Amino acid sequence: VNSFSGYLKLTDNVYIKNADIVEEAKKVKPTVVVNAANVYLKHGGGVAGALNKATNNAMQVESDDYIATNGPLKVGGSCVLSGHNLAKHCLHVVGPNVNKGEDIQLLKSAYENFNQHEVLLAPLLSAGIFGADPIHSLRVCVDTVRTNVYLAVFDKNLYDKLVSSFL
Ligand SMILES: OC[C@H]1CCCCN1c1ncnc2[nH]ccc12
Repeated sequence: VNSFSGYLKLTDNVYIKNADIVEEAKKVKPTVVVNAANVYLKHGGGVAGALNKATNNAMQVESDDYIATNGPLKVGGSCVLSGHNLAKHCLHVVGPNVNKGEDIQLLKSAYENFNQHEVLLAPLLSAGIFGADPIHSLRVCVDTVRTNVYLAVFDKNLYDKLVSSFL
């Protein structure tokens, strides 16, 4: 039993909700919140920009030190950093950005990072400003993640479509 509330159960381990991931994290304080990161961990907009804003830019400061030490992530890769005031940890995961011409096949590799954590709060990878079809992203999530994932979809209209179209 966990403290996630109001989710629709899609499969044995994948749940979904129309919610602002920032407000969800602040309420639940999960062990792991997933960020929709880029390889440079520059958290300018979308999910990443909103989460970073909620940390008062502490996420960005920590991220800049991580990049200065380690260099950029790989598309499809991840790193674990602090969750600051939002969660114990933040798993920064890089899904492909279609608006950069990045291979959509790397979306499965991106979701594989979730399997290293027993329970996560997360957005749909490569959705929103990353330019991929959120319906496709949900399919890859369900077919790749085996651990318990609580998915937050900010747009109410998109949420209804993901549910109604969910096979
Ligand atoms: O709303 C649409 C979804 C899917 C794609 C990208 C942004 N989305 C988000 N989901 C959950 N929390 C969020 N906070 C800020 C953005 C956001």
